[PDB]
Amino acid sequence: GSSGSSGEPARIEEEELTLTILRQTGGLGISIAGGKGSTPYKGDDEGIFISRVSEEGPAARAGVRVGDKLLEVNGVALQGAEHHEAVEALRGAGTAVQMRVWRESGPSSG
Repeated sequence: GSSGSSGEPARIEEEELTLTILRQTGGLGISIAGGKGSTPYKGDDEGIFISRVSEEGPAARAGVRVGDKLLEVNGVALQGAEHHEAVEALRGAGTAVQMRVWRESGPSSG
């Protein structure tokens, strides 16, 4: 038959993703947690991660998932940004709101 020959060890690590949310009123329907200064959401990571995802909201539609490490928002860099910074960013967005989250291709643990 055949034997183990191939190899090529591939590295695994969350990837960058971009989602588009719609704003027809007020703001979106998600929750953020972390931000420099306050406690992190995931381990020792001073990043802005999703704390909640309104089941029946605009985000849910976009395809946002709790735990997603926000990287950008409407172009704004939410990299290790303070709560305010993040919050503000969110506030700063029109109808269509683009949010760049970080996640690994597929479900992780659960």
